[PDB]
Amino acid sequence: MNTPKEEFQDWPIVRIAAHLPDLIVYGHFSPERPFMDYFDGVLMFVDISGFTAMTEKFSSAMYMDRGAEQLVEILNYHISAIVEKVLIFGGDILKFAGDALLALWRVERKQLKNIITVVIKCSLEIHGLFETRVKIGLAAGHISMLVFGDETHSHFLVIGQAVDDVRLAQNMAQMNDVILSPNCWQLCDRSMIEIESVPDQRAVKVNFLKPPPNFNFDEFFTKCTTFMHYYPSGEHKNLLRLACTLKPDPELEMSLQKYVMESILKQIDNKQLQGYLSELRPVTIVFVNLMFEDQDKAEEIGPAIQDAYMHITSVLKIFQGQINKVFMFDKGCSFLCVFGFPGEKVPDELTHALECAMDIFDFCSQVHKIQTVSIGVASGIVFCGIVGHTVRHEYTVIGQKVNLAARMMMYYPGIVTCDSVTYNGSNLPAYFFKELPKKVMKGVADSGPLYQYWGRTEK
Repeated sequence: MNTPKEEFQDWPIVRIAAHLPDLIVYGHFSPERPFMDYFDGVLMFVDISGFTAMTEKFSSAMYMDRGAEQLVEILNYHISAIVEKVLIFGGDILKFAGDALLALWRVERKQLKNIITVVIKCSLEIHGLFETRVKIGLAAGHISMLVFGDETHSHFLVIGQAVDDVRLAQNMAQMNDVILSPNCWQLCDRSMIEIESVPDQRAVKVNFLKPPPNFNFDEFFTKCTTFMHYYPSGEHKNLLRLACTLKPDPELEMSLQKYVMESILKQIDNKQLQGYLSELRPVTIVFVNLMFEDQDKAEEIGPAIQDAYMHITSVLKIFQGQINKVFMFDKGCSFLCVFGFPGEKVPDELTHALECAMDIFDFCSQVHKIQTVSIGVASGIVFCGIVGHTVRHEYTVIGQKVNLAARMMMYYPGIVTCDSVTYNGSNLPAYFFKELPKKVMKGVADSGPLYQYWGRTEK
């Protein structure tokens, strides 16, 4: 009696799970919104802006109309390597957002110390990939999770001091650096490492991982796997993710698909070509920032984000805008919204982005606990595609206009701002805008004139 090999692990549910972290895939939580949960862990933030900066290189005519294809190929080659390191070291890639990868090692509190060592080693091996670059911030401590959305769509955020800390840490780093948050440094095993102080900060820089003379990392890591719920093991020790082993389960797939864009699900269902979403396309970015007095307290900010989300989604529906990403910044929550800019009725479409931005601004400004709303609007060619590893990847939009809208919302807080392409293209009367002072914006290559969208009336 024969014993044929299994092969089939390519079900729709498995394909969907590539686009999500274990936090969600194995989360099994209520479908009430907002939903909040609380745990501890170690966070890694890998700035890959040095890679995403290649949108400019691949815009050249030299690439003969295959710039998007070449860009996705070379990005996925390098990012895949980073992903594999994270996954092999036991981490959960949470999101590809803000030209960074955010990863989590969720553990009980007593194990933070040893898991930090695992994460430092991982960080150093990541840098080791690109010798002949990236910046890494590490944090540890209390983490909160927020899931928000409606009956068809779901999003999540992780929130809290450790989340604030991990982006602050990475922001202090130079290329090739690993920076620890103050709490990470307080919680770590100091015998493992040599650090130096970072001027005007309580964060530290890892100079070396130099363990004690009898230390054996492989045996240490094996001990640490006791605390890693989903580390692939036994029969499945050859897999990068346990999620590769998911079987059909209609209830679970119904819940997981809500996190994934419909055009992605179309590809997953083999109803559109696998390369259709890798493209340089003209869009309008509407980047919405919501600031809160207490950005670490899920209990306060979670209802506000849910209420904002319900309104945002309703306004986007009217114009098939999409939410590409939601992620945290230092004082609040950012929504990266995307509109088609096909240019079949240029004044009409850019007018719509602007009107949607103002609607969102007006509504979110009256949501309890939202202290400041800021919206940046930029229009132009952007790279779109599914970026990451076969087993862990996400649809992403990258480019100078994404970065411009992001910076506008931070350097011109409390208002709706637009670039020159958007202003000019709208054909709206000029008195609906205000020409703004020029600001030198970190990371922005000469913005052109910027404008406030003042709106229809003098007021």
